[PDB]
Amino acid sequence: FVCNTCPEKWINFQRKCYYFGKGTKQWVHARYACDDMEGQLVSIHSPEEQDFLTKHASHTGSWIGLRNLDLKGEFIWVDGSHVDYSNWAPGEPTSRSQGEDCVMMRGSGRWNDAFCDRKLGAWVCDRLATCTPPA
Repeated sequence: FVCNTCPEKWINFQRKCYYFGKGTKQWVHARYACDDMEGQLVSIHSPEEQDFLTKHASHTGSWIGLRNLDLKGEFIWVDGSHVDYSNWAPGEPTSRSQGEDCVMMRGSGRWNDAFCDRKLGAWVCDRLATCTPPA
């Protein structure tokens, strides 16, 4: 059993599928775009997953599945997972909004807090990879 099979217009990495979305859309507005295309906004859990994303990343920044609910201070991924791997930029995560503050990836791959209503050029979708029959 291996997971290399990817859907149309999606790139494989380990056991995940990544869609490098393009188009002027705000955070929650790109979050729902992932859903319709049978996935979710990218959950970054390893330095390897990050460097792959840094490789295919956009020059003008990309949206990622990280959102704040300060009422805790901390951040949560869209898949319900907490923050393991952290690629914060200098000063980050200092909420550039109090509470609800979404996270975006730069060209450098470095995360920074951004206003929930920022109209960004790109976003990164992700789903698990479709499995392989036995050898």
